[PDB]
Amino acid sequence: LDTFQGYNCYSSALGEYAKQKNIDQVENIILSQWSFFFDEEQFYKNQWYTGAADGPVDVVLNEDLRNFANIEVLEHISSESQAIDEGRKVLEKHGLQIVLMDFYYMNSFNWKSLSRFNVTREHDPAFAVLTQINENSVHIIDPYYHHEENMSMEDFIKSRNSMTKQGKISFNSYEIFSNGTKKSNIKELLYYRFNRYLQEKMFGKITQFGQVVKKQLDNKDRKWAFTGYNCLNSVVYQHQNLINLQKKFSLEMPPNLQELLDNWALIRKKLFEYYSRGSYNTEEISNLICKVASSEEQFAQEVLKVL
Repeated sequence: LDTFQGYNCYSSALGEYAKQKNIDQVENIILSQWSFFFDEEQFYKNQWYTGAADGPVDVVLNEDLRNFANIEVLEHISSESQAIDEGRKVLEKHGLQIVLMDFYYMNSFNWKSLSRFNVTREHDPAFAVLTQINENSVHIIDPYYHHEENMSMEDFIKSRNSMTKQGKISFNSYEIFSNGTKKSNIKELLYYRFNRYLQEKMFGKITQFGQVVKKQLDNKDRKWAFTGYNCLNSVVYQHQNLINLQKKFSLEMPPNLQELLDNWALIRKKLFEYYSRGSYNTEEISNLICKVASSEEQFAQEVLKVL
């Protein structure tokens, strides 16, 4: 499908809704995001430990939407008794509902496309856009993986009341609400993001990630490298989103943005090859990560000068 990518599952679903429903500011606020996080405690629990933002809900993006556009994302929790009824209300009014779903019941990405046939089923939370409720089935879009699927009403309910690695889903839905919006120019959005990036030393978290990778030289459990590969797609998307902004608004950018994207793509490739091919190149992957950290710090400083 040709769905709004965003930079993660949450921002994808928000931007897809906002695009289809013609809600102003949301898309540009998502596409202008510039962030990196690392959590060493999440690393050793093999939870989602790095990338653009923590999840499943991107609280920093919710703060940005509130601060820049006065847009609130309201969390609706429901019971099995009311969840579908409320769904039918939301569909017959707005046409779409953003739902939290157990990805275990969603076949969004084909791992066989990357020659990975041992497709481990995991109870992870993800965001879908509900488009149709029938008697014995529903239709949902996964805008992050550009996938649609039809799901039995039984499986849809299971996916929305499921215990996951990140806690129990309770028919959670997300409403994009605004009682008095505001307009932000794309330069203002980027200026704030890149100032915040440097002030919070988010480049420093790339260094920390690289240091922890270095120390996995004796770790027989390579699951961290698979988790990392998936986590870092969010950073690649942010890089591509900024290139797409540069084109659209004819912005002044430092000249090595494509080079930075290519570096992140190479890091992802080496992490996936390490996970699956059983190489002993944790030092190589560590050095690429620590190098891109320095380059991202310089890039962020240069953006503020030329923007």
